[PDB]
Amino acid sequence: MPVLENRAAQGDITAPGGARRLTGDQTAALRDSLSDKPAKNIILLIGNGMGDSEITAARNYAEGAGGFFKGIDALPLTGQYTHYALNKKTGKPDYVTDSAASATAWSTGVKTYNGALGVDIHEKDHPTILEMAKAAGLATGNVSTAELQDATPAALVAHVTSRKCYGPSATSEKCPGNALEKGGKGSITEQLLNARADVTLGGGAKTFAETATAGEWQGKTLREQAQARGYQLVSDAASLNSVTEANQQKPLLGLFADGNMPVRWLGPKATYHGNIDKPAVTCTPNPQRNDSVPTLAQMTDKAIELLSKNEKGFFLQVEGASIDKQDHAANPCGQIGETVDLDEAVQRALEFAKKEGNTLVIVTADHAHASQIVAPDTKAPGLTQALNTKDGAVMVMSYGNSEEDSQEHTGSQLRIAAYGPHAANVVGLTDQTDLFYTMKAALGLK
Amino acid sequence: MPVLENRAAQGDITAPGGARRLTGDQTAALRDSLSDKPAKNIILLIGNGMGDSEITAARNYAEGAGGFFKGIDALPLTGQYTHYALNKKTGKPDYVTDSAASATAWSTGVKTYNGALGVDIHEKDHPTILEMAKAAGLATGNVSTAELQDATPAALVAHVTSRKCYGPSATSEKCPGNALEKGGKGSITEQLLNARADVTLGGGAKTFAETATAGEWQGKTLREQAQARGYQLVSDAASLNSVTEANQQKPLLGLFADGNMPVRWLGPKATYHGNIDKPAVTCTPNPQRNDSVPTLAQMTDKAIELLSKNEKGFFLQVEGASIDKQDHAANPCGQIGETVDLDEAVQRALEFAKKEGNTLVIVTADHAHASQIVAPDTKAPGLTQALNTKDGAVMVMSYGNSEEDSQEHTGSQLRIAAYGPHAANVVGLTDQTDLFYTMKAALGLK
Ligand SMILES: [Zn+2]
Ligand SMILES: [Zn+2]
Ligand SMILES: [Zn+2]
Ligand SMILES: [Zn+2]
Repeated sequence: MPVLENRAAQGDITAPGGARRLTGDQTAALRDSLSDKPAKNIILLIGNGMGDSEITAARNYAEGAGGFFKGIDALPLTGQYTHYALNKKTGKPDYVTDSAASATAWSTGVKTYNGALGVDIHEKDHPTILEMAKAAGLATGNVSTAELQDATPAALVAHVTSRKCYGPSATSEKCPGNALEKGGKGSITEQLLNARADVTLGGGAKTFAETATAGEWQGKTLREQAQARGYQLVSDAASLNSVTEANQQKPLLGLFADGNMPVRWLGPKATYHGNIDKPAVTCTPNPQRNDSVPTLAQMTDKAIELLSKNEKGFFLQVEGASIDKQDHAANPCGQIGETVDLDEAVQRALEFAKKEGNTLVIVTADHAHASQIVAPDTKAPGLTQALNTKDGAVMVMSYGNSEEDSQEHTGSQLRIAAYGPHAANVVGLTDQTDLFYTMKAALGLK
Repeated sequence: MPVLENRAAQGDITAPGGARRLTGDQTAALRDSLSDKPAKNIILLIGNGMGDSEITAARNYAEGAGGFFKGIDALPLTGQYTHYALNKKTGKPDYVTDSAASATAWSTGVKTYNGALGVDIHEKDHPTILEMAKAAGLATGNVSTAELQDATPAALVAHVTSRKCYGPSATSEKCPGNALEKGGKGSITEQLLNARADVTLGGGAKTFAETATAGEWQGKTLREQAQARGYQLVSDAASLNSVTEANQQKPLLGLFADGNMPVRWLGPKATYHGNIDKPAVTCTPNPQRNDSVPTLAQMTDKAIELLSKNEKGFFLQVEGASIDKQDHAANPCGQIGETVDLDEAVQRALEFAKKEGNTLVIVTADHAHASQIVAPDTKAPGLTQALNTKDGAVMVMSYGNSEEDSQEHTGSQLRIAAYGPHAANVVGLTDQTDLFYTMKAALGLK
């Protein structure tokens, strides 16, 4: 099964045929891309808030308009999928979802209300793909650049009525029914420790400092509980690379930051009339970002290495979280940088998948975001910024769907790409819940 | 080759598996969708400004979130393509294109500057797919709901340095080098009369009232010239349906409106804080619409009928023009209505294509637009409006990328879907120029 080796403009963009991305007929290539054989492994790459606009903006800046993302754009089978949520009261569609509802959708196969994790509109728990993979004996990995308590990684191991219920404190207030001291299954963090994924890497060290209000580990901090339960704790790249094995007997838990991990690129925030009043911006690498802090690609590579030891197979979810966060903050450079960051992780995954031959790789987003690419001379009512691209040309980005604090998500259907066995199930129009069934079927989970 | 019969949510959106659009594995279906055999005909449906957001907004309103457009969403092979233009002076990419540059891209295979029609950045003419089809003996059709002088339909038959050069008057001022009395090929309208497509249907009657400044038909109106050249003039649905044949000896020219044809649905314009201050809107059919005015689907159906008589095959471009125009005017109902209107035309095309077996059908857009679907309680800086959907729920649309007069286009890559021989060439990431080469190859044009 081939990956798109190169879909960059083939020559001089000015001359006829120079902008082409295809060098010949693709029919044969696609035929060789189709297989219904069972998938032994599944790697799901999620670009939080990475809609088509985000991909295009990032490509334009980093690779040029005629450029090509060796990871993100390399997936041969493409399609568009819907991700609408539900109104808790009415049960009718809520056109603009959040991370909680969307993550729950692909991880459980049931739509839900914004803010919910692993539960439906009746607050009934729903088993997640990870829990199912684990039950079947497959290795499991949950990786993200955000706090491990954030919606996307949380949805795989937690079932709470509200995403805000990070640890003991918040749960007692926001999710009384889930609160341990009130007979519930516990907070997101507690349920995370319970679910026991073989590999869990990301940020969110902060919440682990809290103490359990009940249970066998009452009074101890969630960090202590983790150690008492056999988890291997890692806080930096050096130690991460030192891990030789990860399994149910010795699960890996890597906390590389108190909150969200560091952003790759720094840049000023978009401003009112920023494209006409202020100069064009050139993103600059974040000095904070460290050799001590592993990149998403490094975490992804280590995860695959450890998970691949399991002869039965594995399920791994990787998330480029800050694309969304930076989009909210109207920061082009941060947003774009995180997309480039995710691209590297996709490459690592695709490399392994190409060699393995029985791995389904999927790259998609939870929902669309605010950012739009607009004309250089645009006078918009929101936040704008001009950027110096790899093409030596200026690109203007606009965020104009909110006044308020952050920029809002949008309900537009978006790209979903895949490679490997059962990838055909992402072509055409599908729903986010279909992804659950596709992954479940590919893995032969029964 | 199968069309997606039904990709609507299969059941109760509230229950697990109820939101699914798939009922089983799609591998076999896709295999049966792949063919490299020659295409005898090609029908290209263009939704002007119909990016993924536009499709989703229209679906949500008209068919419900879990709905399914029997035309637009029915195409099995999907992908995303780039449509950036070029800066005339530098030759570097211009991330946000207009209709002229984008239409020229798919019709000639060469990138160009915004505003150009059938010419590159050196103002050199390049043969269009229509001209090539005609040269090879194939029947040709150019259909649009806009003025026939508008960029999209014009790009197929005209070569001018500026899209503004509608007729004699504008050309002498804006396109001196193209002006007939100055030795040029003439205005868009004159070149259209020129090009002599077998079938041309749309609006733009107004410009035909002008008089040629030179040539064999000097002093006569372009209307008179058309008649003197053998064109069959039609101004209404009744007369249109009366046409039994259309060919080079008796070409059809249907002018159904002075300017752009009537919009399908009426609704108020979006306003500042429209979603919170004003009530939810329910679109209403335009009384002006007319049994006397043929719909896009009717024009499409008649076109296919006449064009299908040509044993050699045919090329037909159909354009839902007002999607873009209404998007500019920040009018959700007009925009959505035109998307529904286009969907009907796609259904007619797909129906014929399914029966014929050797027809390549492509549905895409020239560029992305401004509209975004946002949360109900959103406080945005631009124009917003709440709409009562088929789901009995509220959807809010936002236009916030411009302050002046019309909302701007956006550079986001967008959906391209196809069905039939050679459709595989639209899957994955491609460029708008690739479409030219795909159509050329499919038709075996040499
Ligand atoms: Zn999100
Ligand atoms: Zn977000
Ligand atoms: Zn356009
Ligand atoms: Zn436009």
